[PDB]
Amino acid sequence: GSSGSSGDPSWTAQEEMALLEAVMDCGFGNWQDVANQMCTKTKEECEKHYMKYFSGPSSG
Repeated sequence: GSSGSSGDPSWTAQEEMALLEAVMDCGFGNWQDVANQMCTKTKEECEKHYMKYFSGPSSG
């Protein structure tokens, strides 16, 4: 029950949405394909970050 209200001094609002879209457009594990719209960062960061907030206990 959350849209995605949480900024970051590193990532941006666009990156967040882009991360999901790619994750749903391509699929999980395809850090490579996802890097397409996430190019803004390293496929490695797109993963850790994802599991950070999305796959996290509390907003963060």
